[PDB]
Amino acid sequence: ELSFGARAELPRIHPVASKLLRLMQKKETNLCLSADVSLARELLQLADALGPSICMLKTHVDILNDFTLDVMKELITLAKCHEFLIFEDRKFADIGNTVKKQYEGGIFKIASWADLVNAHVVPGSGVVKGLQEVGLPLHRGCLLIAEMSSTGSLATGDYTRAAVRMAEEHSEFVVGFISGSRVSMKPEFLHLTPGVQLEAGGDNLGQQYNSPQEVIGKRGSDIIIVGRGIISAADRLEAAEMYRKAAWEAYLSRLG
Amino acid sequence: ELSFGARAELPRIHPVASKLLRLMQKKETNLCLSADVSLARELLQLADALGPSICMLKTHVDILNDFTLDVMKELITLAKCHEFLIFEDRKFADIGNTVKKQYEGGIFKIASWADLVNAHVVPGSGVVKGLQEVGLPLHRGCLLIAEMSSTGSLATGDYTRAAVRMAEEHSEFVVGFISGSRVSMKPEFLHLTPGVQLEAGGDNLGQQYNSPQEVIGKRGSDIIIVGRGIISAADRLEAAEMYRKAAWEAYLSRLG
Ligand SMILES: O=c1cnn([C@@H]2O[C@H](COP(=O)(O)O)[C@@H](O)[C@H]2O)c(=O)[nH]1
Ligand SMILES: O=c1cnn([C@@H]2O[C@H](COP(=O)(O)O)[C@@H](O)[C@H]2O)c(=O)[nH]1
Ligand code: PRO
Ligand code: PRO
Ligand code: PRO
Ligand code: PRO
Repeated sequence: ELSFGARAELPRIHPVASKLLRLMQKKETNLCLSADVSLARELLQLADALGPSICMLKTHVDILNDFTLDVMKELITLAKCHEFLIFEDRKFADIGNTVKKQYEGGIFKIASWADLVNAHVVPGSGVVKGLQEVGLPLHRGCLLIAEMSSTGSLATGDYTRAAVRMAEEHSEFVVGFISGSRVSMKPEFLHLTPGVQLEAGGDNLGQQYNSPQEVIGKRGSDIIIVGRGIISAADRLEAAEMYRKAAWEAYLSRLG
Repeated sequence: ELSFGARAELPRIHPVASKLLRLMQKKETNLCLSADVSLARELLQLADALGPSICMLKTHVDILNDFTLDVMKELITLAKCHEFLIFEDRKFADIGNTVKKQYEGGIFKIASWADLVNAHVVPGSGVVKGLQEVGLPLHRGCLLIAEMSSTGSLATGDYTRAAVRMAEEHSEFVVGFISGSRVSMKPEFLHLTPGVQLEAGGDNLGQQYNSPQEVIGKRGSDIIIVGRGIISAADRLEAAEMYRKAAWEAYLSRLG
């Protein structure tokens, strides 16, 4: 096993993955904030205050009540300042011809501001081929959804294996996975894991939690994605620091 | 097998399914236009001209360059005038807590104007439970994606069976399927089939076509979803009429 900083230099590394791994190493953070808020001002105030603590900020811009492209310009300023990537959690999941338009166009123009997006693999590899027609020229990366943290997830078994093959066959655009554990043996691929809280439990709509120590340390993932464990806390900066320290130490202990 | 008009009266029919089946019977149409355009004016001019020929208009509002809620008000006026349902093809595919916000909120406020939406079943039944928290109070319906028409689709076998069970267990909100064929034996559920053209072939991003006669007549589906076979034709009204007549006659011949 290689450090994040060494993985950033692997021959086949994608440039977006390399940038991410280098800032993870520099800042001692493998935390992705899931900025699940409906107000632009709250999104930007969280990005500014928590920026030093995170490697990545994950958006759902289709839940912002006051989205504009100017908001995303301001988010990019903060991402550049504090050094984190922007990941729009759009879960593209249509045929290739449709997802290319959903990625480039409409009101959101996702490809213009998102370093990373993700896709479900259920449509077959055309979903990746459609996204990459927009994302390759714009030097973007994509994450494939190999597993989900929710109760009754069908992203298991042969479905998960199909995601790894699709990633490993589109490695010029696909930089890794959303997964609950390491699913690829290739160190060039990132593993990002949602369904993370310090305490046991879940929500009332199928979300299930595991700890940073479990998912980074035992399950071999790279990055934790944390929403409500931070966002619902009173002091979101201290909460982010607790999650950062948990994920970072779990990584160091597994690296040995 | 029952006619559309008789299915509209089944004991367990959902009100949105009943409204749809009654207007299908009245208008002799089982065609859903896939209005895959980027301009509001083109969307509205297609809705007005083709409204009499269709049972449903399927949107991707995240591809409109000039989306506003006023555009959707104008679309509703046309839907009421010509008698068709509005189906936003959003393919919700997140955990329940996230999809409820994506359905109700953000810029699009999908639940405020869409009679129907669809969901992938990959997250497990929490995706339906989250949508239904918004959609049940608003008297909306949902379609579950049981199959996809694209090359390499993983919506097969046990995945398709899981979609049918999830639909049949959330029948107060789920009104049917996106599928390539009949997948439920319960006549209360609608089957809508994309990947339809009169001529053989596909696109260069994994789309595959079958004919209206094949999918309605042989494969037992209810409604054809047609995008480019209409949208790319010079005369979209004549193209819509050719698809309507094809799908309607295939239905009548199987009913016998
Ligand atoms: O398998 C999952 C589970 N959750 N999420 C996303 O990660 C965040 C989890 O939020 P939470 O920490 O508040 O539960 C939410 O934005 C959710 O859409 C995923 O991408 N995949
Ligand atoms: O399995 C599929 C295939 N296509 N679509 C959608 O139906 C339309 C198919 O368009 P087409 O007729 O132009 O190929 C597009 O909007 C596409 O997103 C689905 O919902 N499911
Ligand atoms: O010096 C560094 O940060 C990188 C890490 C691995 C080797 N070079
Ligand atoms: O299970 C619960 O409800 C709380 C909230 C998530 C962590 N523990
Ligand atoms: O009269 C009608 O239109 C409906 C159809 C089935 C029986 N009643
Ligand atoms: O296969 C093709 O390219 C054309 C367009 C769809 C139907 N036939």
